[PDB]
Amino acid sequence: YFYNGENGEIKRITYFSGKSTGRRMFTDVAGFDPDGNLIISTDAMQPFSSMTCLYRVENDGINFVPLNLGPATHILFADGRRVIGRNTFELPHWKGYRGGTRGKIWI
Amino acid sequence: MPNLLLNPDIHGDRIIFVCCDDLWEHDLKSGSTRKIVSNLGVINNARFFPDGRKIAIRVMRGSSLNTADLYFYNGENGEIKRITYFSGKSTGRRMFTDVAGFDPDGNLIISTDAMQPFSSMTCLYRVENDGINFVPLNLGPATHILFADGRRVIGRNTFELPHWKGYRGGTRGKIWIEVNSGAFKKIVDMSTHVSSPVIVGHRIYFITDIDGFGQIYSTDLDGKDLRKHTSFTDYYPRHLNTDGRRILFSKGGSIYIFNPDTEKIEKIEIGDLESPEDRIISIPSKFAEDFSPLDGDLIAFVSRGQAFIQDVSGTYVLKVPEPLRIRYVRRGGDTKVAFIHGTREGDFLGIYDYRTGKAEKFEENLGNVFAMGVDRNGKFAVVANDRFEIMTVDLETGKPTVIERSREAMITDFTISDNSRFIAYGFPLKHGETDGYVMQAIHVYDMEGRKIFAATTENSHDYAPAFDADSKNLYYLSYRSLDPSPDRVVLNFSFEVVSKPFVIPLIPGSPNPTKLVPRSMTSEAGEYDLNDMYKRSSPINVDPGDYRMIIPLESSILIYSVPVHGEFAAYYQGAPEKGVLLKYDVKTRKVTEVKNNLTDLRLSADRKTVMVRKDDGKIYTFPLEKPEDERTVETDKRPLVSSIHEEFLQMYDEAWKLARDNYWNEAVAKEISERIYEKYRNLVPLCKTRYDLSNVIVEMQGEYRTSHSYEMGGTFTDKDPFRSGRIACDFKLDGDHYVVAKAYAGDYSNEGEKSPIFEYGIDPTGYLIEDIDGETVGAGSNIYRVLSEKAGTSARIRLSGKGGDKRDLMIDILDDDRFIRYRSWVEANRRYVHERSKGTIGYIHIPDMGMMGLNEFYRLFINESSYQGLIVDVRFNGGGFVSQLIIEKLMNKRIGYDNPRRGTLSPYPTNSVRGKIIAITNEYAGSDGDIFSFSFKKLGLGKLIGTRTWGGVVGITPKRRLIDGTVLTQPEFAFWFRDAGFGVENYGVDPDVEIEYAPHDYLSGKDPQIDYAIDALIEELRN
Ligand SMILES: N=C(N)NCCC[C@H](NC(=O)C(=O)[C@@H](CC1CCCCC1)NC(=O)OCc1ccccc1)C(=O)N[C@@H](CCC(=O)O)C(=O)N[C@@H](CC1CCCCC1)C(=O)O
Repeated sequence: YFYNGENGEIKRITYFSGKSTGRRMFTDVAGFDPDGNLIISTDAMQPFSSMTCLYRVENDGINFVPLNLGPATHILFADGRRVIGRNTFELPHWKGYRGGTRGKIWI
Repeated sequence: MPNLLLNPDIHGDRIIFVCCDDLWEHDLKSGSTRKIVSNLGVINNARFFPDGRKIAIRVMRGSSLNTADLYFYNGENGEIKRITYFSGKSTGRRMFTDVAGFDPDGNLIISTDAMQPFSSMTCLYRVENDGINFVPLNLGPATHILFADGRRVIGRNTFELPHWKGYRGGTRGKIWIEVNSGAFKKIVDMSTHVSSPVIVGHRIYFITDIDGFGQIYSTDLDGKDLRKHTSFTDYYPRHLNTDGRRILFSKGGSIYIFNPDTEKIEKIEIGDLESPEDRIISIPSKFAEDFSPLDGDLIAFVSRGQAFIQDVSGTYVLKVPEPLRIRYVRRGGDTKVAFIHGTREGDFLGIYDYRTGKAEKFEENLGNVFAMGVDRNGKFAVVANDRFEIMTVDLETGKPTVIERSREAMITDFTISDNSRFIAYGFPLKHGETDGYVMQAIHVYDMEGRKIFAATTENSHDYAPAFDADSKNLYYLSYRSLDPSPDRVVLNFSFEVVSKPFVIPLIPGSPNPTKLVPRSMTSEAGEYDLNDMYKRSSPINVDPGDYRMIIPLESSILIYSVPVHGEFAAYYQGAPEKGVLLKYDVKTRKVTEVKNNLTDLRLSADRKTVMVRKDDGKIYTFPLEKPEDERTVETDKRPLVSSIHEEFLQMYDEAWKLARDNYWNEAVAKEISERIYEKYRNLVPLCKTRYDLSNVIVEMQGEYRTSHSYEMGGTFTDKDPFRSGRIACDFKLDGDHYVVAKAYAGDYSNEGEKSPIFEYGIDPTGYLIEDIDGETVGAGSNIYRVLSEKAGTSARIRLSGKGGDKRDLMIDILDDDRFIRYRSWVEANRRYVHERSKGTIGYIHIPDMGMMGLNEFYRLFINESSYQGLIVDVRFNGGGFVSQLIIEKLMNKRIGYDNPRRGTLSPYPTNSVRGKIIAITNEYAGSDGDIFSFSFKKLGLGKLIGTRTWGGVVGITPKRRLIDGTVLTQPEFAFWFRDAGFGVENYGVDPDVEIEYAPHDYLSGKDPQIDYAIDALIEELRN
């Protein structure tokens, strides 16, 4: 949903009904592109839940443009460069995790 | 766009108010606004405590905001807590169970009728321990309570009356004040209504429209030195509140401040606060109506102004492509359907084809349609409007053609012959202009020749016409088989089962088919002839009863019957009428039951499909041939989609249109309507919630400055109604245990008239309540909340009486105990009157002029009518329409007696009062209550004692709802009294002898009105 502190307006942007659990709260905000557009991360239109692919939100949810960057949890922009966070969500249920799904950052 | 702000309160620089049904706070200093409490339901009042820390809040729950209770908010820790579990009943104009004020110690004083017999009895109570105990102030009904110099100021009926601007009736706001350190004096009693009183310094500020518009006034603690402080013209100011320095209020959706010292008023700048999602989802069934069977086993229906074509399953659903307000939908072809589209200008006929998609929409205005049918051949349609016209609209061209016009009521009961040549319908008529009854005669219009024929005579009520497949006979029903049924309580008789079916052969010489006249012994083959057909009428050998529909078939007749029943639930609770589908075999002449538990029925075109509604509220469909195979119609599979603002604009325009089209005085309407439309329409867009819209609509209704402009029903919240656990007892917190202060009971042998505890053979009075359902209640556990949590079930209650009297019972925890309190009160007054009059005066009380009034009146009349004197108490009488029936009995003069060889005298008439009668009435008796009071005087049945009555006598009979189900009312029936005209409206009735009931009279515990009545009668009984 979008909240506008200017007029107190609230509005639903996605109707993907993304599936989520305690440790995989998927379908969330990924980051914002240089133009100030919201980039979300969801697996709603994917075969596997782990495939939380990146999309650019347009017209308050009218259309979604895929960034085709693969599964990602965070997306940041530095000097026109794309920073990508893979599986970079919190893992409170497993402190000291050192397995293969551990968070990693590409650039 | 901004919001609609309202009902504010102030405390220094902080200002709390309502927006989108939630509670907000604004800081005058910083200029910041924030929501401090939400999701509690609909909040309409918030009051700052003295320390400005806590806040008493009133919230409404239940779909139509029929329930209310109070909550405490603590801005210190953000704590929220429910204080009352009274589940006070409330309506739009009587939002009772609210904050009354604060005593000098800083304690909250509330006003509620929760533990009273009448809703108007909003008595004052001091809240203790967050709702653990409630101490009565015994000051009588009050809306506001203020304290000045140790003196008590009392506001009676001082709540806002937006729905009735310029009100000058007997229930108008008035202010009393204490003077003799215990006595009260009325100090503010203007000709018009006074509301929202407050005190700043040593002056009382309030609102009134004595000058034609709402303004803020003030006077001293003596109701003297009247001053006018404002000169508004845009909207009426409301909800005055203060902190001792400045006055706060709202108007036209904005919040203002008034500084008494400066006499300057300023608007607070708050700006946009909240704008929720506009596109909303609804449950089709909740607002569904006009369910109808189509071809190919399909279903059509209307809901929230939308229309749909679906399969019974509700799996394949099509929405008709048409803007808001589709009043009706009717089968018009294999894949075509006709509909009535409503707009601000009126109603229009439209056609749609759910196969091709085409959907033309005619322009010919039909007026306000209330009935619509289409011929079986799909060429024309028949329509009825509020102009009392019946017409045929060409389904091709669109041109309407009026057939006939009634001058009494609408022609909504009609049918078209299968060969599309005849149109039969009930035609309301009257022999005389000032006739008391409206007759109805069936008429038959012939498309060829274009002439109207009379199917029946005009001496009773003929209805439910129906043609047979071959179009050779016209069957119908009528209430002509007169036979009285005896009344089991009162000497009386009425026509209960006088409905019987009849038939008329369209070909002279042809006999009544149900008669089974051998074909070989008759010579039909004649030709159509509708002349003098009412002479060929013939009854069908079916026992009388109460039939609503007759369906002729090949070798049987289907008849919809309604068994005789009481009207109480239907008149108040609105419960639907239970019917059953009967079958009459023409051959065997035997009758059987095809289906029961019906509350509505519709038949398809081909007479093969049946669609009904049962008492469980669900819609069903079964083939007429095999009624054993019925299916349930589902419509909640696909959500209902709409836009709040578009619906709101739609709803406003209709409320406004109804108010104008139904106002009793046509002349005034044209001016009033056109003058208020724009002003209030500009506030609609500020409305984000249902309640918001309500605030705007009611204010525009008040513009008609008349009574009976109400708003009932509709969906304001998805919150469940507040619950309250009752066992007909009054609790008093004494020490650390709750004690039973009072145990209510009226007639022990009657039903539902006593605390459920009595069934165990003990009077709970004086007893201590240890625990309920194993849980301890007392200084720590709120008994009310506990009870509330058991409402509707039986719980174990440990009791303790004098000595070691220990009880352990499974008491029924009632959801409500008002009636019990009421009957207890009546029986109490009855005893009092008997005792004080030394057994020479009777007592009766009429709670209203509806079904309950009838019950209560005869309940006592049969035992109190034969005393030397009689007191007919009509205080708090909410009206209805049976006053005339009551006056009729009281009118009877005893002129003889019957002497039996063995037994006692029998008076003639039986329903005759034996001696002198005196009537008691107050400012809470209105409508038929006003009528009764005025009539009692005029006819000189006795003296009228009390206080001027309500003053609203313009009847209402709603016939249209809002897409959200709201039921608006419009004063459509102006009551004209001989030698007084409409004078009673906006004034009420003056009693021969006025007897106030001051706050000190309640403190003393004396009923000055009933006492005067007794004494007065005793004096008249000396002759
Ligand atoms: N059919 C029903 N199920 N309900 C209808 C009852 C409505 C009612 N009014 C009254 O008794 C009036 O006296 C009347 C009186 C007149 C005047 C002229 C012509 C005809 C009748 N009657 C009336 O409105 O109804 C019927 C009628 C209409 C057209 C033609 C013939 C009969 C009335 O509501 N009264 C106020 C009276 C207040 C007062 O006494 O000061 C009231 O607010 N009563 C309740 C709340 C309500 C509101 C609506 C319905 C039920 C209860 C209260 O808070 O005390």
